[PDB]
Amino acid sequence: GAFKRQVSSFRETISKQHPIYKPAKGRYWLYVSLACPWAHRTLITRALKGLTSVIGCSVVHWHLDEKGWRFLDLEHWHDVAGGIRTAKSFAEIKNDSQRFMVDATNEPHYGYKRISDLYYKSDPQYSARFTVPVLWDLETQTIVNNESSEIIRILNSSAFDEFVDDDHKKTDLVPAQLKTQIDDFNSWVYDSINNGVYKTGFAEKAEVYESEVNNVFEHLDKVEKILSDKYSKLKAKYGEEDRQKILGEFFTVGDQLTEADIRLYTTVIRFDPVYVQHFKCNFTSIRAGYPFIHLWVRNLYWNYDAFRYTTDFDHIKLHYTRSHTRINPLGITPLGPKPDIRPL
Amino acid sequence: GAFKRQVSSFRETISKQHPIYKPAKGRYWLYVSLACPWAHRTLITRALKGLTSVIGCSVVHWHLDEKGWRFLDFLEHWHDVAGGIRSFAEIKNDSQRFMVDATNEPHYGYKRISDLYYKSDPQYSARFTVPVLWDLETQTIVNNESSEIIRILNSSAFDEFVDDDHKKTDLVPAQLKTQIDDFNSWVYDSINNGVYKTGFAEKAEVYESEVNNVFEHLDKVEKILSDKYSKLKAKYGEEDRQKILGEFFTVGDQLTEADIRLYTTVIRFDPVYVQHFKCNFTSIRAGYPFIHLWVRNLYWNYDAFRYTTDFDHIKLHYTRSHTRINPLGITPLGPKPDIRPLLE
Repeated sequence: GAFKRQVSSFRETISKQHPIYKPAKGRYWLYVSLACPWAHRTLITRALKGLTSVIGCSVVHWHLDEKGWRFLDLEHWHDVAGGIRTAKSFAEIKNDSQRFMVDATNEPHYGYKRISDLYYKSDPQYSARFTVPVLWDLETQTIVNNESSEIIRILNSSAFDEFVDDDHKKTDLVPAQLKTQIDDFNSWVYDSINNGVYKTGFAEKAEVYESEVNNVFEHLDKVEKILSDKYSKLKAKYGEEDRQKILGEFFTVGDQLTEADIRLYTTVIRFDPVYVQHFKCNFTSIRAGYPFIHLWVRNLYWNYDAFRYTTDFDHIKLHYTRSHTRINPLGITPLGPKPDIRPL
Repeated sequence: GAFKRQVSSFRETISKQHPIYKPAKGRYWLYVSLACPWAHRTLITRALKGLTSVIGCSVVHWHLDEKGWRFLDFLEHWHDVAGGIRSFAEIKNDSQRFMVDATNEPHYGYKRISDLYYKSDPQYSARFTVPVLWDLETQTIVNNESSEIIRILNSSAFDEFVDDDHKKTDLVPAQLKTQIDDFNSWVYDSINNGVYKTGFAEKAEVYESEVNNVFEHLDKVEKILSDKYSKLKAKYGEEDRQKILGEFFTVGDQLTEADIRLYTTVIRFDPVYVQHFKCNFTSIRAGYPFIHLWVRNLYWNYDAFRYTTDFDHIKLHYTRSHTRINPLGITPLGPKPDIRPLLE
């Protein structure tokens, strides 16, 4: 009765040496959902690496029906969130809602209504799931890569350095000095937290649900310990009153913002708004039960534009509650918790 | 898509002057579910008024199927505060653990509470609800309205059969009667039944109206208790926690029926109503400090409350019986713990 995530099929890279996919401005596109934590990784990374004008973005609807992610039928393409803005209750919003630049964008290059149209163009024999994110090549009309862990490495690589400014080129979310630390952390966070919440919420037998939920909270406890130890050291170094200096080095790995933080964030920012109620990951919440994770996630959300302005809590809450009929059969979106993220 | 609770049909009383239903030991029986907050009112009141050996009790299974509450196929059990009732994945909906999932119906061997209803009135055609206050002599339902059963138990009706300490206990003192009734009225509509109008709503517009109403009224209760705590802190000093708590109640300065009626909802709120009925702006433990102190004082410090509160029956009943809310019948393991200790 367990959930098994399928392996992603499109696994190519972009580099000056690549025979097909070489770096250029105006060539590649990023198709995402704002509700998906995997695709969220790519949006955050695109922003932190200064690539919003280099790689355009479009956004599928938050409602996921049986035919897969769908679209509605320049300032937006090159925006951190593809131009989506949260509207100024959920009950009046139906699953077929058509608020252009609120629920979704269009697909601007071909007018496709379905993300499956891109998959079939790339591989007419494709037979797997039509997932987001998709890194798309406009020249060959193919999917370069649809594995979020690899897309973020492509984005952080030197590939696009000619087309970005001096400050962003220098940002390195996977420094060699921390690479074993990042890769370790990522491995167990993936299995027990990023994917752990899905193995918990999609379980169809309680035995699997219980095993997986225990494993989620056991690993949140590990993260919380790492952060608690780091906070102790920073408080000794700077004094607890100098909160600003403390937060400037308050990260999961090392003393700087890395990929490990990005990958954790996309799960943690969804945890209280969705995963507690909807995936039954409910021993406690981040805000009530995990002070150091809670501080860490609020620092990233409130103080980093790449996190705040790619985080759409309406897409998050509506996607899960409205799409997963075997969890929420009537599609009624809970109004709580309030607020979606507490202030810092 | 709104939930309209039926009016209870059996509304008679027991008294010395009554032509039919006079008080006696060994004559009346109380049939309950430990999951039901309405029936829970009657168990608490039965204990507080010292009536456990006067009025026997039997307990239906926590699983509620389409044919209604059911029994499984002893002196100490019948006269116990909870009828003798002593991970969830291993417990199936057809679980048959005698004295754990349910008791038997010991007078007639009925397998269904509907059997008692049809015995009393062969033309009955509403829902077969708990609690039931049953007369063994006429084989009828005296009263199936929890708000009236607790008045019967509190009345002078059974005073000849209890000790003097219990006889003097009065859960509806005259000086507080009107305030008890007025508090009870809005707590009923907005909290006791408010959580059910919220969780059983099948249209989002009704869900949202009712959930906002629940939290608006919990705010009202919290204000009452905060003001009362402030007065007690002045009367006694914050250090005298035992003297403060000895007067820390919803109406006046003593335990009343108003506390009992609020408690059966509040004790279920974090274990069930937050996740399952989507009453989730916040939780009691995180969001309502004065309600949280009040309910922990009742649970831990009054045996009539603690030893009638069965969190397995509570969690299993709701999550395993409400298929249109929880289609796969998977009981969340959290929140942990069911009720927090009263840490000073």
